[PDB]
Amino acid sequence: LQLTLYQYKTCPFCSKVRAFLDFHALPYQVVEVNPVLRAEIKFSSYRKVPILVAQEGESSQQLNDSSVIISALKTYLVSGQPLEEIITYYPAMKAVNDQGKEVTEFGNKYWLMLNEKEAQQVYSGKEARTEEMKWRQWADDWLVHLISPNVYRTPTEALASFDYIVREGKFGAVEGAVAKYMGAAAMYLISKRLKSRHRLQDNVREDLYEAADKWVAAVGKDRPFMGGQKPNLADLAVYGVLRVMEGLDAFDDLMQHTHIQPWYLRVERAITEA
Amino acid sequence: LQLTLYQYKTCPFCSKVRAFLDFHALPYQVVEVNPVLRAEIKFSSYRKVPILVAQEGESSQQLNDSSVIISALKTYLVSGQPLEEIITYYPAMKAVNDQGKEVTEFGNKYWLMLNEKEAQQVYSGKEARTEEMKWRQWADDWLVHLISPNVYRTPTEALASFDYIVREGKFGAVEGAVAKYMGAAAMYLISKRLKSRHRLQDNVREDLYEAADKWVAAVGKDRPFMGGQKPNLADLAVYGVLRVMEGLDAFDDLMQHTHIQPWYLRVERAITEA
Ligand code: HEM
Ligand code: HEM
Ligand SMILES: N[C@@H](CCC(=O)N[C@@H](CS)C(=O)NCC(=O)O)C(=O)O
Ligand SMILES: N[C@@H](CCC(=O)N[C@@H](CS)C(=O)NCC(=O)O)C(=O)O
Ligand SMILES: [Cl-]
Ligand SMILES: [Cl-]
Repeated sequence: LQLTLYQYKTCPFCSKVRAFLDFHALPYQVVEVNPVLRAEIKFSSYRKVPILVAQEGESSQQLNDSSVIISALKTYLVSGQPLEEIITYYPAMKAVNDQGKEVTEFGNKYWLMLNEKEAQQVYSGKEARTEEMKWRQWADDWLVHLISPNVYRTPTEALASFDYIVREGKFGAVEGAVAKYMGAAAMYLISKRLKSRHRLQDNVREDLYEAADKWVAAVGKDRPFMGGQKPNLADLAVYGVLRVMEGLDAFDDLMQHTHIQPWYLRVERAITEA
Repeated sequence: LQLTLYQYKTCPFCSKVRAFLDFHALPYQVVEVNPVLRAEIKFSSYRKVPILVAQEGESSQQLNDSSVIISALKTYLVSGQPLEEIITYYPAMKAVNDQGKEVTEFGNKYWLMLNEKEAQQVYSGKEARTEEMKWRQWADDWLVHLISPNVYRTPTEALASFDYIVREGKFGAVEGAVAKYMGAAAMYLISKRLKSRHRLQDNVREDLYEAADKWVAAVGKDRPFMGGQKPNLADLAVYGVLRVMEGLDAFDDLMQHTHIQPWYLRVERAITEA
């Protein structure tokens, strides 16, 4: 079972997949995608990264949405059911936007295709299962929208972030130097629109802190992670989403004003412990 | 198990719920919602119809999306699992539109929460299960978008349709006479935009006929319905969606130019046979 992950390292959707693979000690290779030319992805009719192709010797299936990848792989790890059949339970649902745009959403994306035995094996608590589902969705429908406006809220942070983008990702020597400044400028302005369009407070940091408190509160003081003893897909989701900011001002702020660090480090070490 | 269905009779989403309840001979009461004032719905924080509240003596849960209602009730009929727990597996997923609008989608909406035994009892064929899921989604992400532009493509049909709307539904004597003309006018013009926005051919009828052929072809000549022996959620979905046009020109056209009538009548009589 060989796994190749096409990604943008500092992109939350990819950080999520990595968090999951890292925690389930699954071996995988990563091919960094050039965000400008995206050549390493020209082979996939699915135009968004991350994309992960799994290979079983001769067989090979392409898993697309980041949450779908995680769900497919996860149910795979517990049910053993052939992966070529599992991605079938996460159908790509095309539909024309109310604005006339073709959009694809993946059905059942946050639901592990498990049977009674299997479920009990990973949740042991019917409500615990619908819970990660709810927070998994929360992670990328709310938490991620707090990143850009936060890591690009100031021209300095903007440059810091895009610098961290060019260094980390795959940019030619030239498309990098340029991209840092054009990029930070673009993103600084664009994040302004995102700040607005997503109904964020004027003080973007406060939406981040609140989100964090909401999460720690949800985790509660009766358990290490939402997954209880060990982290479940929800812990990995929030963590995966938040990590992308490691090294940036927003992250230190987040850590210094929210009581979320203990949970965060707990997941980080739960992961490093392969 | 008392069921109350709040609806707009001629509305496809409601026609779908009725097709399902009708087929599973489930007793239910319907309270027609006044599309203008919507007073009979003022009690629900969920602002779309259909809505169906189920009551078990003292207990009572509100099922919201039309497909969610069908999926909840259906898994309920086969698993016997308490309905208050089942609606839990169809979480309401809020998210801010790319246009900045708060939108709610229901997770797992096309998936019956069944275990191995149960599934074999209703599908007997792993692929047969993912199949209705695919067509269920097809029914309301494509088929329904063919209705308005078809039953409102002409000022005459427009009036015919809205006449059938005021008569059928709940409109005061006055808000009815007015609504027929204001309504038909509005819908005639609005359907034009829908025709465009949804990428329909200029000859709106052709999109309908093609959709129908696609469906009959899908069903094939080796089985009465997609559900095979009896209809499954997919047959009820397409049927439920198409019925809304019964009595209108588009429906007769649909019936006279597509080879879909035999399947249609099969579902209709399958239903009348309580
Ligand atoms: C190369 C490094 C990249 C990074 C670090 C990055 C980072 C992010 C982040 C943090 C978000 C969430 C912020 C928000 O939605 O307000 C986001 C969203 C998004 N990104 Fe990227 N991105 C990258 C490249 C790209 C590229 C090249 C494209 C276009 C081809 C792209 C398209 C999008 C889209 C469409 C969304 C919104 C997805 C959704 O609605 O959930 N991103 N990206
Ligand atoms: C009273 C009788 C009504 C009937 C017969 C009716 C019929 C329909 C039909 C046939 C469609 C699908 C056509 C298309 O999407 O192009 C539709 C969609 C829709 N209707 Fe109604 N409708 C009614 C009332 C209303 C009212 C009062 C509202 C607003 C409060 C409403 C809001 C919508 C919306 C938002 C959609 C699109 C849903 C989606 O994206 O799947 N409808 N309606
Ligand atoms: N919901 C998707 C997100 C896909 C996405 O937005 N990916 C971006 C990179 S951050 C992309 O490749 N952009 C292509 C596009 O949106 O056209 C997932 O979880 O994988
Ligand atoms: N996808 C929903 C459709 C809900 C819907 O569009 N309902 C319309 C009537 S056709 C409504 O009540 N409109 C409220 C709104 O969209 O604001 C379902 O299957 O129940
Ligand atoms: Cl592209
Ligand atoms: Cl309203």
